[PDB]
Formats: sequence, C-alpha cells, structure tokens
Amino acid sequence: VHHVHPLPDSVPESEDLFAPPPRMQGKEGRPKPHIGPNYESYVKEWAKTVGPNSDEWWAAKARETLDWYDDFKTVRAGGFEHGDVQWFPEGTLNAAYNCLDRHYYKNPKKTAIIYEADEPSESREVSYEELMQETCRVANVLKSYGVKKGDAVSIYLPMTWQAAAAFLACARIGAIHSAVFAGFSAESLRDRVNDCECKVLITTDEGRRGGKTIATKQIVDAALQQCPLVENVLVLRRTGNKVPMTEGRDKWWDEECAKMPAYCPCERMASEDPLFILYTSGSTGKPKGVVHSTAGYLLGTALTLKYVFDAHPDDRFACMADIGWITGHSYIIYGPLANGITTAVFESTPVYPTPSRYWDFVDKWKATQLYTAPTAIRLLRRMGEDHVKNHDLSSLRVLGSVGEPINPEAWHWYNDFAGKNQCAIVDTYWMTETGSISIAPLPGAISTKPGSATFPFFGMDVDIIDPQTGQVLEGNDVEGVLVARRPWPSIARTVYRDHKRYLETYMKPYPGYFFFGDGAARDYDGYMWIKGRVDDVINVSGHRLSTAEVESALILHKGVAETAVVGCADDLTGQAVYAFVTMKPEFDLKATKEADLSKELAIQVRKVIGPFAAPKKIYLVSDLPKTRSGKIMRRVLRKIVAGEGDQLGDLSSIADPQIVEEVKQKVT
Ligand SMILES: CC(=O)NS(=O)(=O)OC[C@H]1O[C@@H](n2cnc3c(N)ncnc32)[C@H](O)[C@@H]1O
Repeated sequence: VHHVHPLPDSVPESEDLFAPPPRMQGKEGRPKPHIGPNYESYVKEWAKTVGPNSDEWWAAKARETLDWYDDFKTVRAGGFEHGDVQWFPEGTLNAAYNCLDRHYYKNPKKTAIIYEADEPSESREVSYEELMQETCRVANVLKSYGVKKGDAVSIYLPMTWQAAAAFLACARIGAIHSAVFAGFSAESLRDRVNDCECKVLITTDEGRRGGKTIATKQIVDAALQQCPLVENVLVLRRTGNKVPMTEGRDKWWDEECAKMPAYCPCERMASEDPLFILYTSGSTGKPKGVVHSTAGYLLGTALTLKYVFDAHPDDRFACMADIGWITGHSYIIYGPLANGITTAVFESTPVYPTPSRYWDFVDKWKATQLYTAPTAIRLLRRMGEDHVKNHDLSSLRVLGSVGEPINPEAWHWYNDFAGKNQCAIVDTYWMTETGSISIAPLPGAISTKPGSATFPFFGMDVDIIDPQTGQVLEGNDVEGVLVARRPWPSIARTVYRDHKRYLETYMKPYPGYFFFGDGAARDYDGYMWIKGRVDDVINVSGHRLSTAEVESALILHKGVAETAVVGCADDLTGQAVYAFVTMKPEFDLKATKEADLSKELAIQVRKVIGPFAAPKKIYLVSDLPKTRSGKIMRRVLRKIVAGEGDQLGDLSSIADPQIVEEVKQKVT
C-alpha cells in the first residue's frame, strides 16, 4: 500500500535495512563516528544547518574548519533568482594554504598523497613537504609567465600526482584552473581552452592508463592550432617518449621548476573569488563551464569529506575517480587535503593488470575508505568474485558510490565482497553544480537501503515537486523532481561568461528553487531515491518509467552484468522501451537461445515493475558506452535507436569509444 517502491532487489524489504556495522560503531578500536548512533542524531545536527537560525552553526563551522587571513562579518546573502549567492563575503583565505601549508607546518613528513601508478611497482607516497614544494615551484613558474590573480589556466593532465600540484599552484596564486579529462579529443580540448580564454596550458608529454598510452602532447598540438590566446605550455615529463615541442611556446616542467625557489607566498583571496572552472561533458552543444567560489566550495568539500566518510586524522581515503571529474576536484584534492589526511591518486583502471587491482591496493596501503563509481563496481562484479574473495580489506570502514544510481544487485556485491558485510555503504548523490555531496547516509548514524541516497546533507533543504503542477509535494510516499529550497555554501555561482545559461538551466524551470534535473521519490520512511535523469524518462502509454528501476529489475536476472534502457517513438504506446544488455563473460549464449533470454528478461521486468514496463526490443551487446563521470551514454543509445546514429558528435568522453560502432551494427 506504498505508492513509491524501492529499487528492485532480490532481498525482501523486511530483510533489506542495514544499520551501521560494528566498524562504524567505534568498536574493535576503530574511531568513534562524528555523528551517531542513529537517524535522530543526524536530524538533531542537520536541523542546526537549515532554516532561519542556521547562520550560527555555519559561522562556527567556517571559522573552525578553515584558516582565514581576514575574518568574515556576513554569513550569507543573495539567492537563486539573479544568481548573486554570497557566503562569508568579507573573508579572505587561500585554498592552497588550507590544503598544504598549514598541514606542512604541523607534520611535514605525513603522507599527503598515495600515488598509485599505472604500474603497481612504481607507486609511492608523496609527503606534504614534497607536494607543497612542487606546488610552490609550479606557482613560481606560472607567475613568471605573467599569470595574474583571476586569469584562467587550462590543465590537461592524466592521473599522476603532480595534477594536484597544478590545481593547487593555480589556487595558490589566485588563478582559475580549468581541468579537462586527459584523453579528450583535440576538438573538445580546443572548445574548453577557447571558452575559458586562458593564456597558459599545463599538460604531460603522455599519460599511461591500463597499459595504454594517452597521447596528450600530440592532442594538445592539434588543439592549439585553433587556440590563438595560448602562449605558454608547461609539459610534464611523465613517460619520456619523444613528443614535439614548439620552441618558445613549450617548456619542460622539470626544467622550468628547477629555476624556481621551493616556496611561494599565497595570494589573499576573497571568499567569492573564483576558485576554478570545470566544464561538464557529454552534451552536443557549447561546453558548460561551471564556476565555483573559494570559501563556500572549500568548506562544503571539507565538511562532506569529514561527515559523509567519517574521516579521522590518520585515515587513508581512496577516491579512485579522475580529476577531470568534479568527484576528483572535491574528494581527491580539495576535501581530503583541506582536512589534512592522506588521499589517493589512482592512475590505473580497475582491471589493470587484473580485476584485483582495487583490492591489492587496499591491502597494500591499508585504505580506510573507498570511493568509486557504479560503473567500476558493476565491472568488478562482472569479472567474478575470485579477484576479491581472498583479500583482507579490513582496514576499510566506509565504501562510497557516486555518479549514477547503484542497482541493489551491485550494492549487495559491494556490501558482500568489498566490505565483507562490515562496512557502511554511502551512496552519494550530487552534481558538478552542487560542489559537494548533497544527499548521502552519514555512516555512523543512518541505516541504509540498497539503492537509496537517504537523507540530505547539512545545509541542504530538498523537496519534491510535481513537474505537472509545479507544486511541492509535502510528506512522504511522494514522487516527482528534486529541487533545493535555499542556497548552500558550495553551490556553483555561475556558468563561465554565460550567467543566463546558469539561470535558465537551474533557476528558472521552477522559480524560487534550484533544479537538479533528476527525478526523485521520498519513500514512506523519508528516504530519498534518485530515479535517474528527467531526460531519460520513457512514457509508455501514460506510464512514466525511470531508468534506475528498469535497469535494476533487469540486473536481477542471472548472468546480467550491466544494462541500459532508452525510449523511442512508438505509435501504439507513445514511447517504447529498448534495452541494451551485457552478460557475464562466463555466459554461454549459444546454449541459451537469445530469443529465450529476451523473453525471460521481459517477464522479469513485468513482475518486478509492472505490465507496462516490458521492453519492445532487447539488444545483447558486449559492452555499453561509459564515461569517467560515472555515467552511461544513454543519449547516444537513444539517438542510435532513433536512427540518428550517423550524426552523434564527439565520443571522446566514452572510455572505450569503439563500442559505439558495435551498437550501431547490432541495432541495424
Ligand atoms: C557527482 C557527479 O556525477 N556529478 S556530475 O555532474 O558528473 O553528474 C551529476 C548527475 O549524475 C547523476 N548522479 C550522480 N550521483 C548519483 C547518485 N549517487 N545516484 C543517482 N544519480 C547520480 C545524477 O543524474 C546527477 O544529476
């Protein structure tokens, strides 16, 4: 008699609620959680962070968490309507000072970064001392190129530890870094370099990932042929293979830094000075450069890292994402270093050299938290439990999932094998535009449901709106689109040189609120469930189906590895469901009739969800197009089903781009 249902799971609901396990109870010598031990302890604190009396908590947290050069007077001002959001406006600080210097002063030899190289043997620890020195050298290099406060600097770097040095060097001097995924095409890089109008670019000669070479300098040379503003390129010698270097314009990182001293003063930045531009990916049109301020962004990432992952001073936090993704900005670099702990820079893939890489990593470094995307989790689940069963992994207390809904089936695999049923699983919902985690369980306090984001984070006041009426749906057991009622410190302040695009996209669809673009439901118990992108909804004869529920139903079938469902025009039902399925490699599609597997999947969807949810067609494919932003390229599959595959655009964001040519063949 519940209008909203959990994402489909094999475990009955009665047996599917997971209270904080002993490692998250302060037992067995593990640290005490910062918030606990139950749901009410979370509400008691959160209620201090929203509403008309929350200034006090926020003022105290900002003064406790960050080192300031000048105190602020006003806590907050502004709003969504014109996009004039302000937090701590009169304060001054520097992000590099808070992520490096202050920690270097207390414990210089403490490990700031665990650099997990593409080849495991080349891995090493980078202390705060070394990281600060390299950051200062690069900052000195940038100042000699004439970079001033407020100038954009493009960064095209792979996942080597110096990427952190380059982010922080820009922040140290007040420049605005703009990081682009290594491996993006020359065209994509060009569009971002030209939009941010930078005069300096930082890159490598080459990157190494999964044993394959990323030809970064060659791609940069092709892009710069159409980037007339770029005058200096700083090239890090990562592999040492011969690459072209333009005399005058191109200089070697090691040769330039050797000329510079190893300390550099910090630019004193206003709270609202821009910290960075981060261009989103996966759209056809103009790239969208999301801008973040300094003090609110930093405080938000520091508080989320502390509270969502229950970080403590000696923790070794392992976020395995790429720094070209907001997840890397916030939970590799800014969040963890702000808190003064050890953070991971993972250069490889989850299956190089074998699908045991993640767990070999955890046991070698004694990682205490692990944070990756559902795409990685489904991949590891796909390769079998042999690569996980005989690892220790007991250093871990918290496992995190970010970037897409995590199917209960994958949630359980994570819970059973990575955590051995002794970690808390935090499903973190947020966006590039929100700066930091928006909805997630606090692991010492919240009992989890597989596939639920649970409850909003401090400072976040979220609601559900009927998109048909535009009115808020009060109470529980409601479904609609997710909106936030009030600004929060780490919200993006604008889209670079395109504020109108910022207002029209996020602020005007539901005037007075911030519009995430996701469908959501709040269940009988008040847990939030992120259903998927509003754009991915399929309307079958008046029934609106979300992607997370159908993909979750499909993966409950034995042998299914990963799925993706997209809609297309249908005369009978308005829109029809088309499902793309990949199976485990041990599956014998010769012994099983493919017509029979498609029929068994259609029944499984009809049982779990409804009579209307069955797919009209099902395509069996070896893999799906995925990005390093934790997402499946559904728009691409939708266009291919629509016959518009001839003009799909740039697939540079997809991990293995050759897969789209296979999907085209099988759909035709
Ligand atoms: C962090 C990130 O991904 N920033 S992002 O800008 O790259 O994407 C944001 C979009 O990603 C989807 N998304 C991200 N996390 C989850 C999650 N935990 N559960 C369900 N959906 C999720 C959602 O659609 C967002 O709107």
